[PDB]
Amino acid sequence: VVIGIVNNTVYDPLQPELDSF
Amino acid sequence: VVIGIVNNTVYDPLQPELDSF
Ligand SMILES: *[C@@H]1O[C@H](CO)[C@@H](O[C@@H]2O[C@H](CO)[C@@H](O)[C@H](O)[C@H]2NC(C)=O)[C@H](O)[C@H]1NC(C)=O
Ligand SMILES: *[C@@H]1O[C@H](CO)[C@@H](O[C@@H]2O[C@H](CO)[C@@H](O)[C@H](O)[C@H]2NC(C)=O)[C@H](O)[C@H]1NC(C)=O
Ligand SMILES: *[C@@H]1O[C@H](CO)[C@@H](O)[C@H](O)[C@H]1NC(C)=O
Ligand SMILES: *[C@@H]1O[C@H](CO)[C@@H](O)[C@H](O)[C@H]1NC(C)=O
Repeated sequence: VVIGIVNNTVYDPLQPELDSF
Repeated sequence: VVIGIVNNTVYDPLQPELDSF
């Protein structure tokens, strides 16, 4: 529904921590 | 690079929970 959008990967800080657990 | 700085243990809220898990 948004116009002029782009694609890029946002980083979750919890994701590397929980993956390291 | 900052001036007038001090040292204190800033606290992650994830760290106790993930360490308990
Ligand atoms: C941004 O990401 C979306 C989601 O991956 C892309 O949409 C998909 O594009 C592929 C390739 O054309 C299609 O096979 C999928 O069916 C599309 N999905 C949807 C929900 O439309 C989109 O093309 C990407 N845009 C850019 C500019 O990279
Ligand atoms: C604040 O903390 C930093 C990091 O531990 C201290 O810097 C270290 O101090 C020791 C002791 O003099 C040195 O052996 C290290 O080489 C220092 N490390 C760095 C990266 O500089 C700093 O002294 C502390 N400051 C105060 C006021 O407590
Ligand atoms: C910017 O304008 C061009 C046409 O010159 C168009 O193709 C493009 O989709 C526009 N992009 C945005 C973000 O408005
Ligand atoms: C405050 O002033 C004193 C001199 O009166 C100086 O020695 C000290 O480093 C200064 N501290 C800060 C944080 O500016």
